[PDB]
Amino acid sequence: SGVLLESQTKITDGALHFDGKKLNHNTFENPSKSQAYDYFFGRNISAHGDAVKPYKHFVFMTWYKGGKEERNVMLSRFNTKTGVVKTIQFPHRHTGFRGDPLVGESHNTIGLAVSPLNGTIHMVYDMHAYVDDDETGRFKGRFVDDFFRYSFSVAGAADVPDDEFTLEQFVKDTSELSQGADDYKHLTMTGNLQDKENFSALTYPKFYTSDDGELLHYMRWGGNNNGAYYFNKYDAKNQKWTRFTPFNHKDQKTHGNAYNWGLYGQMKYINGKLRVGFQQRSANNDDRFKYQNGVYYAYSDHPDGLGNWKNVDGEDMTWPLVNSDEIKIFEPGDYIDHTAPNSVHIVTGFDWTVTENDDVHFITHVRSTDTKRSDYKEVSIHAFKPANAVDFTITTDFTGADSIYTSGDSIFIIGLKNGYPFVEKAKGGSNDFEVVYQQASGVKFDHGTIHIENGKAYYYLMEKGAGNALPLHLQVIDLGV
Ligand SMILES: [Ca+2]
Ligand SMILES: [Ca+2]
Repeated sequence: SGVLLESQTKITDGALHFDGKKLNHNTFENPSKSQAYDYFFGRNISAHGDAVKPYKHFVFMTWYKGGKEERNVMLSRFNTKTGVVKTIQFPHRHTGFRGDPLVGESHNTIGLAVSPLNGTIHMVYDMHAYVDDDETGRFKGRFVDDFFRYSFSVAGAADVPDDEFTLEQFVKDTSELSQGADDYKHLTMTGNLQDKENFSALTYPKFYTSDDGELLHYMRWGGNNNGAYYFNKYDAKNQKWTRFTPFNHKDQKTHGNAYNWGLYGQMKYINGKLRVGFQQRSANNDDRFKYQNGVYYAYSDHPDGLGNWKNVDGEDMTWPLVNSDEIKIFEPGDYIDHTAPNSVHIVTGFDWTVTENDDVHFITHVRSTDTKRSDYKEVSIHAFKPANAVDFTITTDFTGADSIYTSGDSIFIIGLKNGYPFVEKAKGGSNDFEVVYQQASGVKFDHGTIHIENGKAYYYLMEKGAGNALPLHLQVIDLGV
């Protein structure tokens, strides 16, 4: 298969991880003050999200400093030629669920990008739909002037010698809203506070690099059954970003739709175009879908995504989008025979990709909402349209996965099995997966996050262990393509 482990490097002994108990609506205001670190959603916050990016012979990695009492934003640069790892500790510390640092908040990843055009570094972090509000608000005024958190460096910072890779490469907030001399968090990416409302209430920072070396970024507004993707672009010449522009309208019921809907999926820049693939969550609570339904896909012929959107058949899409029917590919709910209200459960197991040969691939998963019914049904689905085919092949002869990747002529499933990375590989446009790599010895891992580039998988991993300060490792896996 050609798949092999090319390197494994320890990046730190102590990154943040939530080792306490899971809280809920009833218990989150009384978190543990002892050594263990309670959390509200999941345990993962380091080596999680868009936190690993190669750049020339470097790999940059973000993480939160471990120890429940530490939690600083960290940036590490790994020189793959010399083996040196140099780390910058930022003043901002994870602020936790709704701003209480005693409750870990796994949405609040540290997204990362490096511009190949001027060597600037960009980080957006510790965000979950925050806004300006006051003591009576959901956030109790804890994010005033600080609801969007962006740090960035001067030009060329990515390439400085190790001795010079320091917090001094990054630009302080010196605006009228600066919180002090250690404030490295900018409220907008445009450099203009007049835009701050355009940066309000966002979650999930994710960066891409265009084929021309331009950085793209998108985030999600809202969530649940009323959400939207917003994207913007980096102007390297002026060292600032554009305002966010929507893929779809929020509040769709006020823009001409029968219902509001949310989006569960990803925008991705693939094959030289901004594209999107998702399952919707309609606000309709009377149809058969308790949560998500459908598979949806579109791509833009505009270099920055500003219009000229099309569905998989090349038909023009209303933009910003209002009615998801325009770009629907198929209905995974059709693969289970329940029809009563809320009887069909679709949440986990969705992802999509497009290969360099233009094969289109979706994976998803569907089960009965009622796990106790005697006619319980559960299926994983692989839908793919080979490069030259007219229609999608849709099959349940598939074991399911949380992600799908592509490089060269192949698609990949990459994850952990019993704590060890594995790789499954298939030809693009096919369902012929085979396990081609499986680590079998060494320290085991709790979780990780993957970036594909250069025909390699950069697998940024947290080692298994007790406590809330655990080691991080970078594995570089050659995918044999
Ligand atoms: Ca600030
Ligand atoms: Ca529904």
